[PDB]
Amino acid sequence: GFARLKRSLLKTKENLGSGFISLFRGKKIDDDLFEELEEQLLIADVGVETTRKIITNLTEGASRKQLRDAEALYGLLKEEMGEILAKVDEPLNVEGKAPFVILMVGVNGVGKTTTIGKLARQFEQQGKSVMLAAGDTFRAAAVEQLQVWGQRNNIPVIAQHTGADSASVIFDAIQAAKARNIDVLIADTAGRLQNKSHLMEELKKIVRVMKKLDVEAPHEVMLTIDASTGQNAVSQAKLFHEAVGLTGITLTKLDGTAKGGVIFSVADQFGIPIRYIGVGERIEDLRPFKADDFIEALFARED
Amino acid sequence: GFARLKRSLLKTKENLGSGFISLFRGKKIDDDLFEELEEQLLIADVGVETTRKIITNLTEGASRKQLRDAEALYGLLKEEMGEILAKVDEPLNVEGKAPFVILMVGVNGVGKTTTIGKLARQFEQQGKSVMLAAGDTFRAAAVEQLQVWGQRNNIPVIAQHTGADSASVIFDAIQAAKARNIDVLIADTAGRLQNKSHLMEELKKIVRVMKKLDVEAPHEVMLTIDASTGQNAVSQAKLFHEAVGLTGITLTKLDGTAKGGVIFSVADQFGIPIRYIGVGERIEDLRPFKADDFIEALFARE
Ligand SMILES: COC(=O)c1cccc2[nH]ccc12
Ligand SMILES: COC(=O)c1cccc2[nH]ccc12
Ligand SMILES: COC(=O)c1cccc2[nH]ccc12
Ligand SMILES: COC(=O)c1cccc2[nH]ccc12
Ligand SMILES: [N+]
Ligand SMILES: [N+]
Ligand code: NA
Repeated sequence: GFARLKRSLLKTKENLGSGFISLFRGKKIDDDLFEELEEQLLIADVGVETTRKIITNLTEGASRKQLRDAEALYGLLKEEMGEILAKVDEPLNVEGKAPFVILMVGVNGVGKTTTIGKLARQFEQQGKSVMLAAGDTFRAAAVEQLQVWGQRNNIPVIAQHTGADSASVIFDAIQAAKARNIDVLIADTAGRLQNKSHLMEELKKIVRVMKKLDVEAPHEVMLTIDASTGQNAVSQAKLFHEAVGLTGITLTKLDGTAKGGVIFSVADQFGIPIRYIGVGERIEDLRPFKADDFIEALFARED
Repeated sequence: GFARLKRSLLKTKENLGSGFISLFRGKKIDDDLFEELEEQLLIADVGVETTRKIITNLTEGASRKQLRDAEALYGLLKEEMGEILAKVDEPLNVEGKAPFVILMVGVNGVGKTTTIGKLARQFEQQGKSVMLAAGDTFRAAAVEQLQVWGQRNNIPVIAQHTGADSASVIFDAIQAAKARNIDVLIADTAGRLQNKSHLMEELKKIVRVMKKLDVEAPHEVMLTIDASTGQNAVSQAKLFHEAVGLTGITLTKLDGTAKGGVIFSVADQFGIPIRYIGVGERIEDLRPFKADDFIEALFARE
């Protein structure tokens, strides 16, 4: 519930949300204050451009409202930062397709594989049938890990030999899922970053091949990024958004990091819906993102 | 988006907003349709006159564009109902007064006392000093409760003996608030249901006595009404508005009632800013009313 969400964000709340209260207590609204607040936002990984927007809007709103007390900045900041997250607060709906195809993109080692498993279990718990495609075809250990997980959870995993063509594996998986009236297909992909131009090509190849079987596929292109990696997450988002058309973002490992500010940078810089946030180890701790619950937990205060 | 507001509005969305979607599915635009729509608005507690206005504008707007599929009324209805709420979209500003005096009026048992406490905590979290006046002077248990609350929250509460003259308590509270550099004074009042002319004269007396200390007081005359009381909320607004001039409204208990559509009747009939809506038990759940947020949650497909 909500109480677990608050507890999971305590390290980010040191600096953001309720963490602002001690910064404002008894201060004057002046440049020294906005400079300290700028610094605190940047340290939290909110990012130069998004921080500049927040500070600018706050400065203007403070003047317009003729505020006297720095404590009164808290509500204006909660509105400003809430608005950033509200603009990307569109939940993923996987209903009504045969299969709904999720193309999972992102670097290796940011919770991409974990997210695939948790989403698969959530959809199954909802009464949907799920299939996986082991599209990261040149990493033999990762394929075998998806297969073993599929074998442990009674979920089919389509896979070919090491070095198979990723687009062919995923083509075969869509074909299989359509014939078995599978509700949701979740397709892994390679996450090696060196060749940006290569990445755009392998992903564009995957998408084109998909569309030979279903012009609507992929129905979702989901990036996974790790919030504890700070601005590396922002740069990955930039890379994959320019590389392929993203329609959804999952941000993992929000719990236990003081770098939870990166969600605001991702929301503001890209405007792509944030579908899920990972706030713990449990299957259900991959939460459908709710901007309002998120903001309330971050800004929760009991004074 | 707006997941928490959608849930607080779940019962209201059965009849309004997204609840229109099933009503229009696959229908043609004709008299039967507008009749079905009028019925659903009335069931949603939008009120006879406000419903007639909506249906009128919708009809003519539908003929002009020669619309045929009832599905196309949805966007027009969202505009019409959004315009109604946008007219009372104006957040309360309490800055710059010494003190800013809020006179809290309404009947007992509609969230008036809860609203006082939530506002007080919000203003103190904003860096303001707050004081309360226990003006509901013949209800000894209500007064003592307010005092105990003030003691728990380190907020002063001005009170006199049971049966004291409410105008005297509030006069003394303004005097104390001015001496103590209080930023916001929130004055409770009686909300007993019998002898409504009696209560109205008491309120006018309170206002006249306040003005002995500050002719701008009360800076806000706030009605509290409970959305679960449906059209009784509208009749309460009319009564209190006629006796003293309301300047703001707080509509409580939107969560869990199917009659949240009464907000449109309140907005349309009086044109008084709705400052706050109560959408849950938390201090933060007394939310500043933002009309576009409310419409989006109501009319959202998802
Ligand atoms: C909870 O962690 C997982 O879901 C998981 C762990 C190890 C391998 C996995 N492969 C897919 C999900 C998964
Ligand atoms: C076996 O055929 C495939 O896996 C395949 C892969 C990529 C494009 C394709 N087009 C037809 C089959 C096919
Ligand atoms: C925050 O809740 C209240 O406003 C409240 C709860 C219980 C008793 C109260 N008395 C005044 C406010 C109040
Ligand atoms: C205790 O209240 C007063 O002293 C009082 C009440 C109503 C009108 C008043 N005018 C001057 C004092 C006063
Ligand atoms: N009172
Ligand atoms: N009293
Ligand atoms: Na959302």
